[PDB]
Amino acid sequence: MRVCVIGAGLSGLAVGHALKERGISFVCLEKAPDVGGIWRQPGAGERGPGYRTLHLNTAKQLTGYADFPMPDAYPLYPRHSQVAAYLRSFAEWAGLLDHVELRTEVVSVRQDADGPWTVVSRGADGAQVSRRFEQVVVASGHHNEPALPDPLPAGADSFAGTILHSLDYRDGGDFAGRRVVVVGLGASAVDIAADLSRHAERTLLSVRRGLHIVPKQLFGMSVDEIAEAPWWNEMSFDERRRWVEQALLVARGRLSDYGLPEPDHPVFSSATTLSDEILSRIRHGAVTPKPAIASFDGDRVVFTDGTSEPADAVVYCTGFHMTFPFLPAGCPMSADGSVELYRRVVPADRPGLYFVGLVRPVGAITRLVEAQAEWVARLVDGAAVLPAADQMREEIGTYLTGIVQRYGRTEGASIQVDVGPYLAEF
Amino acid sequence: MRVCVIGAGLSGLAVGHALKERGISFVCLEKAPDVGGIWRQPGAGERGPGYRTLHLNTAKQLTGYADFPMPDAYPLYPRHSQVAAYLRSFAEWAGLLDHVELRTEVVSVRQDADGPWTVVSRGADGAQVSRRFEQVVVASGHHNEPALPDPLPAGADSFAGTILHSLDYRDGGDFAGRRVVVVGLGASAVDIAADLSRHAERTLLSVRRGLHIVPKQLFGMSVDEIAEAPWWNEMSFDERRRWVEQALLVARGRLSDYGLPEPDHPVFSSATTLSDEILSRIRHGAVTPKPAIASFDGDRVVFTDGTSEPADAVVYCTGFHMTFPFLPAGCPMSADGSVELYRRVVPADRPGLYFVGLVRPVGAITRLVEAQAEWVARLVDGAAVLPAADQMREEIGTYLTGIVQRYGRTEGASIQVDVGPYLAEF
Ligand SMILES: Cc1cc2nc3c(=O)[nH]c(=O)nc-3n(C[C@H](O)[C@H](O)[C@H](O)COP(=O)(O)OP(=O)(O)OC[C@H]3O[C@@H](n4cnc5c(N)ncnc54)[C@H](O)[C@@H]3O)c2cc1C
Ligand SMILES: Cc1cc2nc3c(=O)[nH]c(=O)nc-3n(C[C@H](O)[C@H](O)[C@H](O)COP(=O)(O)OP(=O)(O)OC[C@H]3O[C@@H](n4cnc5c(N)ncnc54)[C@H](O)[C@@H]3O)c2cc1C
Repeated sequence: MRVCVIGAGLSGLAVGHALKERGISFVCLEKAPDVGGIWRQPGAGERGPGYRTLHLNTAKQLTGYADFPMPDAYPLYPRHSQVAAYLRSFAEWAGLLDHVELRTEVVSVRQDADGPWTVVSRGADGAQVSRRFEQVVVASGHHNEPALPDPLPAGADSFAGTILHSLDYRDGGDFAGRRVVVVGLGASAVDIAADLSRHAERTLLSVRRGLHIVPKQLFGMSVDEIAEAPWWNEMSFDERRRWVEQALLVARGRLSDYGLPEPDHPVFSSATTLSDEILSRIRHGAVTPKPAIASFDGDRVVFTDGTSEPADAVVYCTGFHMTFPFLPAGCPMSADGSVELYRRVVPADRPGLYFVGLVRPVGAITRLVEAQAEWVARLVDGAAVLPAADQMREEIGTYLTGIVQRYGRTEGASIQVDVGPYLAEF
Repeated sequence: MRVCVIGAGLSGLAVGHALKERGISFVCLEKAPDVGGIWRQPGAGERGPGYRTLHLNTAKQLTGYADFPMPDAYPLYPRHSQVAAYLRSFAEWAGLLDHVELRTEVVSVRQDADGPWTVVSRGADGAQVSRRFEQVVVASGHHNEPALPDPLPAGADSFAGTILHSLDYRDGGDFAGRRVVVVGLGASAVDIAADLSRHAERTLLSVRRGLHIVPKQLFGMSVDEIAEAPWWNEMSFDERRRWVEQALLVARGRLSDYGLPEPDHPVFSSATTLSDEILSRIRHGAVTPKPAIASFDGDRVVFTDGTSEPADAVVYCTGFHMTFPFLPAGCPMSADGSVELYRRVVPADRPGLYFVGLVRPVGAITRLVEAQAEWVARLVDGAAVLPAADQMREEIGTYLTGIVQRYGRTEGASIQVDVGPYLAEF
C-alpha cells in the first residue's frame, strides 16, 4: 500500500530492505521471472546487457550489501551467476519475496491530484491491474534501451551478415568459426572481443575514439580498493593522476603501441575501461584493432583507413539509453538532457516520487543505493524532510554546473558522482 | 652423404640451411610427417609438448630466423599454427626439402672404427635401412620424454578418473564441464590451467614449490626485448633484479596475495613463468590455487592442507626428460647428469658428432642455434678446428662450475646459457 517499488534488481532489493526495516509497507514489482536485475539474465539466456563471460569488475566486498557479505568462497570478481545467486539469497534472508510481484511489468505511473500515484501493471496473463499507492520508488535501472550509432555506416542495408547490439549478444560460441567486428571500447566492447577471441576465427575491434584501458588491478589491489585507501585519498587530484599515469606505463606501456588510438583526455577525465585481457589478446593476434567502419560491402566491412575484412557479424557495443516508458512526462530533465534530481534522487516537483540507482560512480554502486534507500525510507514515513522546490532546484543547478565544468557535455554525465563525497552526506 | 641431420624442427632446419650454404651435402631425417618440430604437432592433433592454445612467449622478430622474417601480419606472439606454417615456408625457401626424409625415424647411431657413423633408420613401412655418413648432427630436441612426479601420491591406482601428463593434453574442450587439477607452475601448467579455466567447470592449480610469475610484457616491451635493450645491459645484475622486483610489484602485487606460494629465491635465480592470464584467472575464481596433492580418494583429490575436491582428471605439467634413445651410450654427461659438451655443442671424445639446440637460454633459442649451425658447418668442412680433448674438457669443467655456483644443482641446469655472452663468441 504505502510504497510501490519498480524493479527488484540490486537497487530495488535495497529499497525493499530499507522500507522493511522501518515497518513501511510496500510491494515491489518486477518484470522478470526472478530478482537480480541484469545479473540473472545471462544464465537464463535472456537478452540483456550482460553476457555469459561477464564478471564483476569491482571487488566483492565493496559490491555486496554491507550487512550481507557474499560467500567467503567467492573470488574477488564473481561471475554473473554467482552475483545473481547472491542477490536472490539476500532477498530470501531479508524476507522480501512476499512483497515481490514477479512477472509483473509496470505499464504506467501517474500522479493523482490528491497526492497518491495510480500505477497500472500487467501480469503474466497480460491482464492489467490499476492500483493506487502512496509513494513510488523507481529502481528500474538505466541500461534499458540499446543505443546504436546515429548513422549506421553506408551500405548496412545490403550487408550479407548480421548486425547486432551487445544486448543481443550472449556467448560467442554462437560465433564459432566466424569472423566478427566489435564496435566500441567500453566495458562491453573489450569483454565481448576478448570472449570472441577464443571462439571466432577472426575478431576485429573497431575503435574511433580512444579510451584509457586500465587493468582491473594495480599493485595487486583493485582499482576500487585503491580509491578507498587512505594514502590515495591523501594525494592531490594531480598527484593521483600522476601516480596512475606512471603505474599504467609500467603495467602495460602506451596505448598507441597496441594499435589503439590515444585518448584526447587524461586518465581520470572521461570513462576508463577495465580489462585484464584486451591488450594481451591484441599482442597474441587474437584481436585485431581497427579504426571506424566506413561502409558495408556485402560480406565485407570497409574501415576509414581503406582496409577491409570479410565479416559474418558486427556487434555494436555502443551502450544504452536511459528511458522510463512508464513515466508519461519522463524522468525530470533540464532540456539539455541533464537529469534534474535533488541529491540525485528526488524530483523537485513531484512529491512522493523517488529514483534510486540512477547514479554513476567510480566503482560499485552498492553503498550509494544503500544510503539512498535508507534516506528514501525516512522521507517516506516523515522522519526526514526536503527543501522547498526552489532550494532543491538550487542544489540541482549547482551540481550540473560542476558537471559541465568537469566532464563538459557528453552523455550520461548528469548522473556521475564521486562515491566518497556523495556517501559523506548520508 | 657427408652429414646426417637428426630432426627437422627449428634446430635441424637451421643446420640444413647452414650446411646448404657451404655446399655440404646432407640429408635430414625426421620422424614426423612434416617439418617444424613441436610447433606443428598441435594442429595435427599429435601428442606432444604443445597444446592448441600455445603461443610464442617470445617476440616474433627475435624468434624468427634472422635472414627470414615472419610475415608482417603476424602478431608479436604468433599461434603454434602460424609458427609451424612459418617454419615450413622457410624450408621451402631455403630449398631444404629435397634433403629431408620425412616419416623416417632414426633407430641407432654408432661410431665406426674408421671414423664415419653408421645410422640405421626406419621408414613408413617399418623397413630398416643402414647408411654410413661422414658426420652426424643431433637436432632431436630435448622435450621428448614426459617426466611425471617420482612418487605419484598415494591412491593413484584406485583413482576414479584419468591421470595424464601435459604431453597427452591437447585442448580442454576435451574436459568441458569437468573438474580438473593441474599440477605444476611452469609454462605448460599456467597455460593449460588458463585454457581449462574456460572450459571446465572447475580448475584447480596444485602448486608445491613457488615460481616467480611474470607478465609477458613490462612497460609495453616483451621481457626478451627488454634484455636486449641497451639500458638494461648497462644496469648491474642487482640493478636489474631491483628494477624487476619493483616493476612486478606495480604490475601485479605479490604472489602470496594470489594464494600462491612465494618462491624461495629471487626473481632471476631459477626459472620465471611467463603468463598474461593466470593471476587474473585466479582473481575471477576461474582457477583455484592449491598446495600439493596428498592422495587420491576415488573421485576425489586430497591436498596436503586437508582440503579435498572431486576431480575427473589430473594433468601433470611436470616437464620432460632429455633423452637420446638412438645413442647407445647416451649424450655425454658427467655422472651428476651434467651435460658434457664443448661450447654446449661438441663432445670431447666423439669426432664428427654435434648437438644443436641443447641450450636453454632466456628467450628465443633461434639466434643461438643459428650461430651453432654456422659454426658446425665450418667444423664439418674443415674451415674451423677444435681444441684437443683435454682442453675441451677444460672448458666443460669451467662451464659446469659456473653453473653449480649459479643455479646449484637442479634439473636441466647444465644446458643453461645467457644468450648475450654466448652469442658473443660466435
Ligand atoms: C554490463 C554491465 C556490467 C556491470 N558491471 C558491474 C560491475 O562489475 N560492478 C558493479 O559494481 N556494477 C556493475 N554494473 C552496474 C550495476 O551493478 C548494475 O547497473 C546494477 O545491476 C544496477 O542495479 P539496478 O537494480 O539499479 O538495475 P537493474 O540491474 O537494471 O535492475 C532493474 C530491474 O528493474 C526491472 N524493471 C525495469 N522496468 C520495469 C517495469 N516497467 N516493471 C517492472 N520491473 C521493471 C528490470 O527487469 C530489472 O530487474 C554493471 C552494469 C552493466 C550494464
Ligand atoms: C611447450 C613449449 C613451448 C615453447 N615456447 C617457446 C616460445 O614461446 N618461444 C621460444 O623461443 N621457444 C619456445 N620453446 C622452445 C623452442 O622453440 C622449442 O624447443 C623448439 O621447437 C626447439 O626446436 P628443435 O628443433 O631444437 O626441437 P623440436 O621442436 O623438438 O624438434 C626436434 C625434431 O626432431 C625429431 N626427432 C626426434 N627424434 C627423432 C628420431 N629418432 N628420428 C627422426 N627425427 C627425430 C622430432 O620429431 C622433431 O621434429 C618452447 C618449447 C616448448 C616445449
